[PDB]
Amino acid sequence: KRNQELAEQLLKELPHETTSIANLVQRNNRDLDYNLEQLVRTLLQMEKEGTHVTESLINTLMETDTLTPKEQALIWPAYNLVRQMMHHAALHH
Amino acid sequence: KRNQELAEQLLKELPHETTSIANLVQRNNRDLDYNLEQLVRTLLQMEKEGTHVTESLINTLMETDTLTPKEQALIWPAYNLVRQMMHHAALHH
Amino acid sequence: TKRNQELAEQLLKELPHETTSIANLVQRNNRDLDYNLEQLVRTLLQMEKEGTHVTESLINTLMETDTLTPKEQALIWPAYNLVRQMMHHAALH
Amino acid sequence: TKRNQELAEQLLKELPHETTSIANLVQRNNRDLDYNLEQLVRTLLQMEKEGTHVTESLINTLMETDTLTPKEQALIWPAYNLVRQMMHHAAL
Amino acid sequence: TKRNQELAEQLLKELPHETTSIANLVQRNNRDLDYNLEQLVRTLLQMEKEGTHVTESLINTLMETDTLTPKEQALIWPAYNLVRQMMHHAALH
Amino acid sequence: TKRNQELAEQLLKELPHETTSIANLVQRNNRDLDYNLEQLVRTLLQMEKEGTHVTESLINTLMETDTLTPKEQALIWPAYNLVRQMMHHAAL
Repeated sequence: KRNQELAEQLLKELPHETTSIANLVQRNNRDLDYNLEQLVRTLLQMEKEGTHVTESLINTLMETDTLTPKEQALIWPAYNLVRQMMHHAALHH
Repeated sequence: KRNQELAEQLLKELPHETTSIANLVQRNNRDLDYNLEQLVRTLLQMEKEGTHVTESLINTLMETDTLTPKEQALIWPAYNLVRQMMHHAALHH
Repeated sequence: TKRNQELAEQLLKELPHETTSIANLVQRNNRDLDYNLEQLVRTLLQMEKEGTHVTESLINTLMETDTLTPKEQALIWPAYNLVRQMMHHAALH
Repeated sequence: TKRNQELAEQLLKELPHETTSIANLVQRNNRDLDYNLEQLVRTLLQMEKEGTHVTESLINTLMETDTLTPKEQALIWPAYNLVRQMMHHAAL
Repeated sequence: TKRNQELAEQLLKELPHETTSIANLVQRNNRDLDYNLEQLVRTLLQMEKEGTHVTESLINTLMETDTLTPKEQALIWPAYNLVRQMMHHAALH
Repeated sequence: TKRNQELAEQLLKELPHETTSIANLVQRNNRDLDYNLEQLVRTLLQMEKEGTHVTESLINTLMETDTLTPKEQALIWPAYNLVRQMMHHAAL
């Protein structure tokens, strides 16, 4: 009933093509980068409030089921980056 | 050890602020819009290949555990939109 | 006269940018889904506020015995997932 | 827990502004009318460009035949009026 | 002379846009995580290709008895999740 | 299942281009050197603007005191050379 040609025509008119594997990786990188920046901000909010961010704090946050699986996947990279940022801010010039 | 002031300063230097509730909704809308467009494309790929997209096809795709939970959440809105698009493409002028 | 044709040709260049018909059908469908999702999210948070904890089993019971409309049932899981994210986000911060 | 209730109460204040259901039905209908009007205006100007002069009689003939969809027939006169305004506005 | 100062002031306006130090630390950390994640994803797909099906229990066993490096263990779950998405995406399409 | 293996084999061909580990260590080190060089160049020009003329003797004094980090000391001469080129290039 011309249904196949209609579909073929709609597919050309659709804004974005079907996502490549390369585009799935890029999209997943952006999502990890977004979630990592929120975790970094959460950990620095704790540091600002007077809860010092240490390996032991991260271990206790992990033991306590506080964090989503996506957060638990990124909590160590967030920890590493927070430490780098705290050390960078410490040095003069 | 000036750790709180360091954290307070880093938080001002961070590109994006902590995400509002409004921004969580906007971000969730963009993710639903992205996943809906991919589902619409998958269903139209089926229509192009000669698998007619009907309420019964969607029921069978749902019975068979083929789709992720996020896909199952959007398969009916994708179905509705595919039907609208197929009907819009059918009419002359 | 060909004056009329040139006037029309000039007006066609000056017309505001127009989304294609299919692209506008998608955008319009996204806005409608986003609006209906935000109402459901509000309804579920109203339940939580009043002391009815929003859980997978509450959603199952509301769906059994037809307490939700078919339009609600279409979006109830995305609404549920977003409410859970929001309750977790509020618990931090 | 009382914590869950207060969290929900706080989230309800933080939720983006929501148009009431009736107000949103109007707004949505305005957007759709504006979109369909601008398509019809473009279609009528495409005809003018191709050498079909856009007149009251052309609109009557398009209506008397089922050449237009119901949605188009609803907006064809406002599209006609606007096309005439635009043709008059052009090259004053 | 104040010639030297004005020359410097002019050069400072002409210098390419510079990301702030903290923003560059984030960007650099994202690139490193993205690179290491893509290597792990490749390693896991190589296993799948060779006939070792990539499952939650395989990841658990590789993590127990220290078969993965600490740097691998840091990203193994995000790699796992992405491999699962990619295998599901390839099954459609 | 043989299906899983072929899917993986196909995904491996579709994966974005990956620099080898050694090549990526070089590229990453180049980006970091380029970034830290441009910061030092900016710092030296900020000094020139403020009235501290940038000379070989100033760089020697900055080095002889532990005023610079190890990363800065590694790049201070290339930053100096580039600042001198830029000051000479400006107002030829």
